[PDB]
Amino acid sequence: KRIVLNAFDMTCVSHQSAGTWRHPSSQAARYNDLEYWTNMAMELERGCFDCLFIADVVGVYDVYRGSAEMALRDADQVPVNDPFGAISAMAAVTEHVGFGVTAAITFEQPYLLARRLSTLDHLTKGRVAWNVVSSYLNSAALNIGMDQQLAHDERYEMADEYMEVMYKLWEGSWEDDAVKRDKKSGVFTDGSKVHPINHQGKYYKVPGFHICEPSPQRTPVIFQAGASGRGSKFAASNAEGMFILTTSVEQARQITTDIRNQAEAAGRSRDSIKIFMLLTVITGDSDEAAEAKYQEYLSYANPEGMLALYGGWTGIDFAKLDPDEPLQAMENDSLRTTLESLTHKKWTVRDVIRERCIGGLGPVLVGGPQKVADELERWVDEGGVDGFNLAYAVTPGSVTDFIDYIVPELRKRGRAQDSYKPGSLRRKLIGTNDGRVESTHPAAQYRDAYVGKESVADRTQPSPFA
Repeated sequence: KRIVLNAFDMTCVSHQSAGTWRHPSSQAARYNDLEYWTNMAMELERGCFDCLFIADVVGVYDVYRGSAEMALRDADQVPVNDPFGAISAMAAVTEHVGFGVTAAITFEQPYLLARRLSTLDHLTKGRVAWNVVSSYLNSAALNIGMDQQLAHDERYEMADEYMEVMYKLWEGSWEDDAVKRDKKSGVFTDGSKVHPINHQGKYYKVPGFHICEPSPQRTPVIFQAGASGRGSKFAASNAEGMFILTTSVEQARQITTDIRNQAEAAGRSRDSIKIFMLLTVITGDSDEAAEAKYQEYLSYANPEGMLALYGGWTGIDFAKLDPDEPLQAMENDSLRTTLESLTHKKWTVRDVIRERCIGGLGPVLVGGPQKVADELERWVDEGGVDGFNLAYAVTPGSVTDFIDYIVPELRKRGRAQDSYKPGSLRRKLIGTNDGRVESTHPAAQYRDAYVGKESVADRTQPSPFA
């Protein structure tokens, strides 16, 4: 069973690690240079990585110390550029790697997001994934605006209808044989095979038809973050790739068993969702070299940068806490228990935060090729995940080191591909032969669902000019 390898990045400087952009090897500060992204995409194909997963936010981390100042000083997800920006340049110099693009449903109308994602599916020729998020950082709401007549109790009913609209536009609005592109007959599209979706739900009214012709995948690969409670049903119904945060192999066994139970509960197969976990790998020729590289990175750590990120991630303002108390005495159950699973307690909170300047809230794996490859196989086979969203401490070295030191060992163990399967990203990852959604995927119910329903031609009046 092949391990899926993804690079996790974001159009910003400090993503999952604080202060390590200061390292002489890091080009994190080039997030705003086109050459960083095109070099990254080409380097991913040298190692046959499946996908570049680009995160995004539109709010700032202003919880720690009550301001965004510490986040600005260590560039902790600010500044952040639009992750759609460099996709076409990266697709131009690559053939096979996919691009996961994060876009929130909170602020952008579905009709317009549908066109922006369809446009990327055209230009990349079927290599885009949509990471579906619901923005949560508070300054985004304040700076962009949210409609206050919407009950947040109903966010997932809202999110369901949002996706319904997207799936109708992408799958149902144009039939497969609408487009003719026929220079001799002069018919570009047959308007009797284009259909207004006539959507009118509780939250969205979209009467018209999609303004884009069918793209190679139609619906981009759906990526979603793992979630609990009500959000776990939303994720299990729609996700083709699910991005999870797990801190131990033991906890992963339950998370991935639960997700695949929820997939079946939604009418899908246990293997319909590919599960990717956050992981940071520091490696080298030996365990000793990997460890010295780890400590070298940590010497650049900015603990106040990781406290800004923690503040936004958990809501806890560490300026209210005590740096010298031991971890085991931390008040908050949820963070104390996750920090304890992440470290190997009697160390002060200060000592833990410094170590956590690499890895964020995800596990960190340090070792030479054997120890690293061993644990990667343990997460996949024992933990039940399908692969990894590999976060960086330094970039691009984190990806380059993985390719140089780990990929040859994974290939020798038969776990990593040494060439690409042809076709769309969905064909590569999910395996449908046409690169379209599985018939059990909720998008598939709009496929051909407007055949014989109202078309654009149905409204055409006579004309003396005809």
